Amino acid sequence: FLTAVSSIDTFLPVLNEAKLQWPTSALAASSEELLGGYVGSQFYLQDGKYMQFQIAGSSNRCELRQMIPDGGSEIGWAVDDGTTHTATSSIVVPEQVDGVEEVTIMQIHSGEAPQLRISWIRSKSLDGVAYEDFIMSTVRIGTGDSSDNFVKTHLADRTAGAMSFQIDVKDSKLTITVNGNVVVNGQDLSFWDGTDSCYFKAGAYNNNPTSESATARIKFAALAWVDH
Repeated sequence: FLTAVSSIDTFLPVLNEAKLQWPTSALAASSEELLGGYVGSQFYLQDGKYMQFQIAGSSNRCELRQMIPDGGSEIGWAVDDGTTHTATSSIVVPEQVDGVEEVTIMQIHSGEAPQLRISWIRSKSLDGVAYEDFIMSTVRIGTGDSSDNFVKTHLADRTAGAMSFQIDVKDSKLTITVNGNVVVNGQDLSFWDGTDSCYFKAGAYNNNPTSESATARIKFAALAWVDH
């Protein structure tokens, strides 16, 4: 059978601080439900150790959304609140099925927009360099959809093995570390000063697939939100 992620202890700390959105942002299961054995094809314990997310369809998701711990409501923090907000993970990104083109695996999001997406991307050119099968950051420095609103960075090429991530926000600046290596340091987030509705997300958010049936699949070996 499909084993529930909460059947082992590894992910209980983060499940106590998250709700699960699936298959859209409007349909969710509570932290209490996650700790209480929530399971399905979209979210189950794979290989006895991975919190595996699976989703098909354009702009569908299976994604954890940060919550106040111990049954609390939605969290909202600010990039300039003085606190350090940190999300860490260890992720196995398997080879993706044909038709899956981009999968957002971690975010900083607010009430109205994504400050940061970390995504696996099948193919994209950045600053006149074509990359394939890679991990990218997209940071919003504005609210519009023209390219000047974003800073996009090649972080790493996808590996067969687990890849660690750390996202740190402090004093309106962002640092991203991948496999222990800094890949973005001190990126400005001050456009978002005063936005007090920010929160972390992680899982699988399927962006711009070429087939509605192709299932994105992301395996988390570890995930944590922490505050300092």
